[PDB]
Formats: sequence, structure tokens, C-alpha cells
Amino acid sequence: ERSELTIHPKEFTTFVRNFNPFLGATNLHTTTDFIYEPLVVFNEMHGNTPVFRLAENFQMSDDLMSVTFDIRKGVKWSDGEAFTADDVVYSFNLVKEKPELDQSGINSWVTGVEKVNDYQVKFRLSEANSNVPYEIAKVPVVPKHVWSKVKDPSTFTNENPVGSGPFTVIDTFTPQLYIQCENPNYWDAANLDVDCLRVPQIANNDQFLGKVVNGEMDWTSSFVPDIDRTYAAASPKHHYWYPPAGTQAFVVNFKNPDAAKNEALTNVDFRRAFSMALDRQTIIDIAFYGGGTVNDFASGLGYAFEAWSDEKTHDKFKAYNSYNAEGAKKLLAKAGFKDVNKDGFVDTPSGKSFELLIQSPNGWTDFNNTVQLAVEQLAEVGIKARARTPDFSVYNQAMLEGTYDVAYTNYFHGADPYTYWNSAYNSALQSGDGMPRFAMHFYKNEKLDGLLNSFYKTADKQEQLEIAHGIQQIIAQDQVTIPVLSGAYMYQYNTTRFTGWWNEENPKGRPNIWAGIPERLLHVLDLKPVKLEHHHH
Ligand SMILES: CC(=O)N[C@@H]1[C@@H](O)[C@H](O[C@@H]2O[C@H](CO)[C@@H](O[C@@H]3O[C@H](CO)[C@@H](O)[C@H](O)[C@H]3NC(C)=O)[C@H](O)[C@H]2NC(C)=O)[C@@H](CO)O[C@@H]1O
Ligand SMILES: [Ca+2]
Ligand SMILES: [Ca+2]
Ligand SMILES: [Cl-]
Ligand SMILES: [Cl-]
Ligand SMILES: [Cl-]
Ligand SMILES: [Mg+2]
Ligand SMILES: [Mg+2]
Ligand SMILES: [Mg+2]
Repeated sequence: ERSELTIHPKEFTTFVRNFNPFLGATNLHTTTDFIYEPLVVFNEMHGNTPVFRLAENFQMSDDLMSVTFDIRKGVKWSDGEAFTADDVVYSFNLVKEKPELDQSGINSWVTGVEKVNDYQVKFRLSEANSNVPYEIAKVPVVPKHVWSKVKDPSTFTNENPVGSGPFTVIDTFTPQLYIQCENPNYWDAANLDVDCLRVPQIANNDQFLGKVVNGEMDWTSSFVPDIDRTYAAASPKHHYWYPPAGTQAFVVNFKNPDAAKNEALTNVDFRRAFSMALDRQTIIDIAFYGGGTVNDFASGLGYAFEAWSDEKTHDKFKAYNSYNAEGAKKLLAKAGFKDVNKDGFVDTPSGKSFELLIQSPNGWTDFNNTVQLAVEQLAEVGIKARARTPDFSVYNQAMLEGTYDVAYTNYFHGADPYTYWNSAYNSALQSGDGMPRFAMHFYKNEKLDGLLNSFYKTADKQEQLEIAHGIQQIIAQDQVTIPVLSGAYMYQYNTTRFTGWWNEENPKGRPNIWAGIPERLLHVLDLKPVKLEHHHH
């Protein structure tokens, strides 16, 4: 009687009812896009082509110091009230007044928002930035007529959401399953053929594997080991498409509170020897079953941005980011990391023993295995390390608070190098209660920040390329992180119950179901239920 699409955007041990789009640490990951539709979805796989949703147009000013957005008329909230400029203006003012709700750093860019009329908003910028409509689209727009009356938006759980997107009705909710049904007032209802999102609680990759192999899922983006043998071979309806994704690296804490570990981690010779100890292709072969590409760029750029790469820089530092056990041992010796207590593990120049604790998230088994391989490879050059696999929130918090030693992490990936470099190295993103982990190495370089903040400042493509080369040089020469590989956008789909999926023959955009992939809105608008085959009673 209704089509239910079973999706898996995020692992949870238990579902807590939270649909606050600003509360990324604690909300459910079907809130953004599916409850709160964006102004615009930029199709990152297709050159950031803008797909207009609740806005029908935007227009930048002469000098890139402002931009105006035109709001689509006739759009209703799920309670029947009108979607207008009022809501956009309020949402941005809310994030400005309460910066712990800024999860992107939008406050650094937008100094003010002004209602031009009921269907146009103007944004004033702190600085010139041709990329700011992209930034603006990241901010959730919530209904002012509801949220302005809310006690405290920063602690509002929003259990009965009023939304603009396709699925706003909470049909069923249990700690282990919830079902999110069609917005009865959805502006783009004629384009939508899925009735409900069905979201089961899955805690880790182990629990996932059993369910996906058994055909219990429709749309997922989890790591699956030996995928051809385990999942694809199980049914002719089991499909996948793994387009290339972003950089993954070992990130070291430059502000480690332990004296010995700080001494090691802040030493560029040590970071380079660490990096040379790793066998990146073996990590890809074993931990990812071949699903990745070696990243031997000291700057972490990766091979998917060859038009952008300064090949002289890449070549200069590539040796430090290539498997070379003997080279690593020789460098540790030259630097003065000498074993002075006969245990085969190097000690710091001041003579102190230490063991690096390397963390990755609990249940992210491909990363867990990567870390364990690295532990073994590090031991072969005399670097003592051991693995920890803390709960994601604990993992995350340790990075935010700077209490970790080394962490393995992936990064956002975009149509140009700025998505990675800015999110991973801009020191402004090292502070703020809404900030993610990505820049939390606490390396700070003012010249680097300056180049990043200038990337979209001139409409001059050659200058922008020179800025990129400058960024690449700084990060490479300082071996700020230890890049390992370029990963994949894991994505599995089931044709048993639905058709219309994006895939290698229909590569319309990033196909993943994770929150933070706004294209998943466009994707679900393409899916159509299948007439089930008849069976007993
Ligand atoms: C609050 C919010 O919207 N946060 C978004 C954040 O969750 C997104 O980060 C992605 O989250 C998914 C889910 O945890 C990550 O997918 C996992 O990758 C592991 C490593 O390969 C696999 O072992 C897991 O199987 C897989 N889990 C699932 C359920 O698919 C994904 O790696 C992660 N990406 C990054 C980068 O952190 C981001 C990006 O979409 O957006 C929001 O920040
Ligand atoms: Ca209103
Ligand atoms: Ca020793
Ligand atoms: Cl509801
Ligand atoms: Cl496919
Ligand atoms: Cl490089
Ligand atoms: Mg269950
Ligand atoms: Mg419809
Ligand atoms: Mg459609």
C-alpha cells in the first residue's frame, strides 16, 4: 500500500528522537535534506552544477562582497504555512547569534542577512568569496513561526518536525527503528514516488554485513568486505557503484599534552619517517580489498587533482610518502630518535620512551584494520604504537579537545582541492563548538590560512592555481599529516523493491545516503517502487 525505502545513513546503538538540523553531534541523519530541504543542491560530481530547490536563483554582486537569493514562491512547510525569506533570514541570524550551531564556519563569511522582500534575501560578506553560495546552501533553513518560539534552539530536540523536504512525518519511532513518511504539503510531490524512509538501527560494520548480504537493505553506503563474494554473489539484485572519494590520512596532534609524545609528533623528521614506514598499497589491498588509490602527496592532494598539482612539489616530497622501511630507519637515526633502553623501539631525542596511541572509530572496520596494519608496519622501523577503536563520539571529542595522539580519518572531498585543504588545514576551524574533527591537528600557519582565505577572492583562474600551488608547498614541506590513500564513495543498492538508481551507467551524482551528501535528495527523487512478485497466502 505504501513504498518503504530502507536506508542506512549513520550507525547508532540506539535512536534518540532528535531532528534538530543544527545539532550534528546528536541528531538523526535523515534531518538535513529529507526534512529540511536546501536552497540549492550543488552537484559536486558534475562540476558543482547548481540544482535549484527552495531557491530558484541567486546572484552575486560585482565585487563578490554580497549575494542575493531568490526564493521559490508557492512552497509550503509541512504544516501548510508559507516558506518565505523570513525563514532564511531567521535561520542565518540564529546561527550568527548562536555560533555553536555553526557547523561549517559560515559565520566567518556572512556578516549580515537582509530581507529584500518576501521572496529575496541578501547576504553581506566579510570578505570576497565567489564560492559563498555553496557555503550558504549548507545552512539549514527552519520555519521561523515554529523555531522563534522555541525555548533554546541549541537544546531543542525538535521531536515533531515541521519541514520543507520530502519526508517530514514521523510514522513509527522506536529505539531500533523509525519510519519517516511523505510531507503532505511537499512542493515537489509530483516528482516523488517514494512514500517513506525506513531507518533501522545498525551499530557497526559487522551488524551491517549480515543485513545487507541478506537483502534486507535498499540504499546504503557502508564498508563491505570482499563485496563481490559476500554481497554481490548472494543475489542478482545486489548492486554497487564506488565512485572515487577523498583523502584519508593519519593526523597527528601537534598539541599533545604528553612531553615525550609531543616531542615526537611535532618533529617533521619523525612525521616523515612515520610516513615512510607505511605500505600504502598493502593497506589498500588488505583493509579495503583493493578499493582505493595510493596517495603519496605530502600535501594530501591525491591523484584526482592532477590539473591542480605542482608536480615539482609532489616530486620533491613523494619519497617521504612512499614505502621505504630502510629510509625510515635511517631518518630516525639521523634525526636522533635512538633506542636507549634495549627494547627495539626508538626513544625521543631527550631519551624518553613513548608509545603512540592511534585511534579510529568503533565499528568502522576498514579504518580499524588500516590502523592495525600501520601499527605492524611502524613496529618494523622501531616506532612503538598500538590501536584504539573508540566510539565515534569519544574519537571525535578526543580530537576536538586535543587529547589524542594519532587518528586515522577521511575527509570531505569536492570538485576542487579547496574542500579538502580548507576543511583539513584552516586553523579557524580548530575552534568553535560546532566544528568537526578535520582540522584538529592544531598545526597553525598564518601564511597558509591567508592562501586558503584567498582561494575564491579573485576571479582569476591562473592566480587561483598559483594559490593552490602555494598551499601545496606549505603543507608538503611541513608534512603536516600523513596521507595514506584516496578512498571511494561506498554505495550499495538493491533492485528488489526499487528502480531508478544512480550507478556507473547512470552516474547522475554522488550516490551515497550519508548526511552531508545533499545530492541524496535528488537521488531519492529518481527512485520508483517495483511491483513485487507474488507469493504465498
Ligand atoms: C551530523 C552530520 O550530518 N554528519 C555528517 C557525517 O556523518 C558524514 O560523515 C560520514 O559519515 C558516514 C557514517 O558514519 C561515514 O561512513 C562510514 O565510513 C566508514 C569508513 O569507511 C565505514 O566503515 C562505515 O561503514 C560507514 N558507515 C555508514 C553507516 O555508511 C563516512 O565515512 C563519513 N564521512 C566522513 C568524511 O567523515 C559527513 C560526510 O558525508 O557529512 C556530515 O558531516
Ligand atoms: Ca512565516
Ligand atoms: Ca626504546
Ligand atoms: Cl511528526
Ligand atoms: Cl551498478
Ligand atoms: Cl604534494
Ligand atoms: Mg534490529
Ligand atoms: Mg508524488
Ligand atoms: Mg522523479
